[PDB]
Amino acid sequence: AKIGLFYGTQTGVTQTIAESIQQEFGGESIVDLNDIANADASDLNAYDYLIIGCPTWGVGELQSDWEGIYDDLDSVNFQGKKVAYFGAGDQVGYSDNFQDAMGILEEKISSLGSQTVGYWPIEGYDFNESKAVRNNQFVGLAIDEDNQPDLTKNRIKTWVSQLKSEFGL
Ligand SMILES: Cc1cc2nc3c(=O)[nH]c(=O)nc-3n(C[C@H](O)[C@H](O)[C@H](O)COP(=O)(O)O)c2cc1C
Repeated sequence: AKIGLFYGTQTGVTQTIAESIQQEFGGESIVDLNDIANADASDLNAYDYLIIGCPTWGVGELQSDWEGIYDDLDSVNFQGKKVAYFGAGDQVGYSDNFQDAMGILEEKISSLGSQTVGYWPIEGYDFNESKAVRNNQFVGLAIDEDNQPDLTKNRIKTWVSQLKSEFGL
């Protein structure tokens, strides 16, 4: 596929979201699903369009598989690549660290020469702080199954539609 989606998950939510995103894009012929846990950093080189999925754990911390591969990221060719992000978080229980993981990954990967695409509005959420917010918008799709599970489907639908234009589909 032209789009490589790499996700990490602890309790499975981010994987379900990744599968739904793949489905919304048109399936396996359009998006390849890859669990970062089973990947080498070089695996990301095979795609020119990437989607990075990661839930926030601990207190504003990276999901462990992403945490473990983080230091290998700078060896990857992200030069000029369009990268989109999504994450699972809990805005009620972690209002000061909502979606921090996605923010941490985007800060790192964008500093490696990539172009972030897929910005998302913060208005549909209620939180205090997030490392995933740059000038009043999320750097990617924020999903919250803990507090807003009923909004997930339409958010993915809307975001993928937005991404298609931003990627070139
Ligand atoms: C112990 C614990 C810590 C968490 N820490 C955060 C956090 O700092 N920020 C946040 O947005 N969500 C936080 N969450 C919420 C998770 O990101 C959320 O439950 C998500 O659905 C987990 O996704 P996963 O199943 O892909 O691992 C935490 C949840 C638990 C149970």
